[PDB]
Amino acid sequence: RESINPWILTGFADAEGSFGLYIYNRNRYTTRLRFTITLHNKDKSILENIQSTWKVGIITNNGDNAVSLHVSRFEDLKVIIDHFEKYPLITQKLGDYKLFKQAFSVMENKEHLKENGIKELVRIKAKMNWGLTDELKKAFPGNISRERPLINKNIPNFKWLAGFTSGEGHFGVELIKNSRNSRVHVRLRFEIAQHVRDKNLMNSLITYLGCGYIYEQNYSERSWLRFSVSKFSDINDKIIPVFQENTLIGVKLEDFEDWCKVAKLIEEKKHLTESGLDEIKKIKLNMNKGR
DNA sequence: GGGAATGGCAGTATTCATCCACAATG
DNA sequence: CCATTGTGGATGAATACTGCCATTCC
Ligand SMILES: [Ca+2]
Ligand SMILES: [Ca+2]
Repeated sequence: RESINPWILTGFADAEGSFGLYIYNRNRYTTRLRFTITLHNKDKSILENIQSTWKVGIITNNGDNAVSLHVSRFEDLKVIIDHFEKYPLITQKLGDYKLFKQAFSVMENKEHLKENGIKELVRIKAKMNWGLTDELKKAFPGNISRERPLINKNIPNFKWLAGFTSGEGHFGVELIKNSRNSRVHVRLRFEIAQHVRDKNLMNSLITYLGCGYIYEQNYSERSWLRFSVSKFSDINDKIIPVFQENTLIGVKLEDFEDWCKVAKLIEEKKHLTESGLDEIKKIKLNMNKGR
């Protein structure tokens, strides 16, 4: 139950944190400010480590297979705000944080208890996440601006990347089938997935790491990006050294370790033998979704 | 003591992680 | 022919994010 490096924490928050402002009609209006991280059960240790680092927030069972860290206590939200002022987000979520902070200022002056303050908060919430609800849209009609200044920041350091990869990353051992034979070959893959809205950040991964490609997929109004590396030299020389030096967190750390085992076997060309390929096929079976 | 704050979850939509096919390349 | 590398395909659930009653407290 250790504590997490602050920049790793910011990286993970950029990946899977959420800043919320919630307004519902009571009988007037109730207003709540909340930071939330929702993860699969297997990574409850992450939430505990985050909790151990901030000394705020509650950890709750969320359904059958998920757990959540909730921070709603107003005094405790100060702790969060101060962290992200010293170690700032760099994805578009930073915009949500800014609005989160602006709403915090309104409530600190107790102005959410007056009608004029509510109208300010509604304007803020309109630009946050999924925006206003239909209750709010009906109660406050017209086109409330959803527009928001676009965030354009570089990756601060590798500690941030390790936190962000701990959330959005993928370390895969792939068995390549061909058509004229039945023997399979091994290929290692590193991937990072993200919505198109952070296209500039994703493209910078190529330069920042020194390898890889950016691919886009599109399904109706759905689209996302994929930073992808396959060339073994780059994976062995440019990806593995980075995460060995900057440690991952959660279950995905164990995936990276098994990933490196396979890489060492490929490096020693033991994967072209049959005792080696067998051990690799075993390691593949028990990592990622197989674990 | 009534409402404001916070706890304590369950719910919903999708942005992710993931396993995979097949073509291209030397 | 073999081994590596490239370009995404396609999936479904782990996320992001939200809704609301219960409890605290002041
Ligand atoms: Ca994310
Ligand atoms: Ca994740």
